[PDB]
Amino acid sequence: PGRRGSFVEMVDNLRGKSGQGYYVEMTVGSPPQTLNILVDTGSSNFAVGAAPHPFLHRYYQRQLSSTYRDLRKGVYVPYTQGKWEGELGTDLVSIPHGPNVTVRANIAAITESDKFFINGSNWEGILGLAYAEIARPDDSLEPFFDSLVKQTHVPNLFSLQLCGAGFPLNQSEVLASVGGSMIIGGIDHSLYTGSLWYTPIRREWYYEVIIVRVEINGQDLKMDCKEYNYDKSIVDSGTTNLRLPKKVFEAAVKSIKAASSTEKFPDGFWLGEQLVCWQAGTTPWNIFPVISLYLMGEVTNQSFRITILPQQYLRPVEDVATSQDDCYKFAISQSSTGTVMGAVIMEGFYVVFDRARKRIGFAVSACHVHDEFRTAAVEGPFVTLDMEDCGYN
Ligand SMILES: CCCCNC(=O)[C@@H]1C[C@H]1[C@]12COC[C@H]1CSC(N)=N2
Repeated sequence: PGRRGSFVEMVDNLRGKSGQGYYVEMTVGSPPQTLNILVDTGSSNFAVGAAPHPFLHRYYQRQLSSTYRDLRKGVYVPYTQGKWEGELGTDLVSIPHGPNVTVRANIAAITESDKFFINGSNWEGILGLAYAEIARPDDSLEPFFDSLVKQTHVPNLFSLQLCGAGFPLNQSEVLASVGGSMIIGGIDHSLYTGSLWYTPIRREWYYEVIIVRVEINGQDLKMDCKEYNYDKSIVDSGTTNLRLPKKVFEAAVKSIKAASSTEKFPDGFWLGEQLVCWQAGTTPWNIFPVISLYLMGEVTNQSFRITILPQQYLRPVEDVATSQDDCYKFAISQSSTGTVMGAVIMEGFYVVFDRARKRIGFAVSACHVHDEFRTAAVEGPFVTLDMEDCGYN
């Protein structure tokens, strides 16, 4: 049967890019205040700018909302690279290009921040879509999606199609361009090709999954599979890169260098710091390998694989000079906090966060960037033993 798209109201409701994030329009308060909000599957707080900042064009004004409720509690949120503090409260929240519902949700009103708001990102707050376990200050602060499901008939599922352009966009071009879809409460069949394959959510905190095998151009990286999930593996729309645990990063980079060895790249490129450029149109995609991550399947002793191209893991960037060159950064980098399947990975795939069934679905995205010779893939099944042993305790 031909694929029908059943959620037209929500298709094309995202804007942005992998480097700065993908965001959805939301409203907060009465009367509604419109804000652009980062879609973040790697955290669990709804947190919005609530005071002037050089990089905010607008912010939540609690004093103008008749429905604002003060929870009389502060929150201090330090990250590795950035921090903010704010004040907890609740208010009525809607998503204009979303389900036609309004819910009362927790909001962290951000009053001070450092290196959080990004100059030119276009978003004024973040929607943490992960579970209560990792909410701040503690798990009693109900996340947005939990509130939405509890207060409405919206099914306990959302799905994300993040659409990378495959070339740079400036702030203006991001504003004018569609960057993908967040389908709240369903799966839109127009957004993917081939089959959806599902991996279990190992535990409801992050969206944690288990990787059971890694290949570079079909060659097994051949590490003990626990290494791939040390100390966890998560799916995170709020991280740019594919991040890999240090030892896995070292082994993968060695293999990717060997596969691409017909051209020598400087250390700064492999470290994700320095851009590389080619004359317009001549990017040598074919010298770079595909990367396959095998995920635990839902059936005992079965796995499936997702395969990405260099069109996913090479992130388009503007030249530091003035040129018509096509330039990129290497968007795989090291982690000391486990594997992070970030935006550049998610751009390959339609990703179904099936909370109801405690599983994450992957299918090839209808908007993934590719060439005439190769496409991203989602394929299975494979016979794979002892997959639970790949999980780190
Ligand atoms: C692709 C977007 C790039 C910029 N990302 C952010 O600003 C993320 C909103 C933060 C946080 C909020 O908790 C930690 C912090 C870093 S990792 C994460 N998933 N979320």
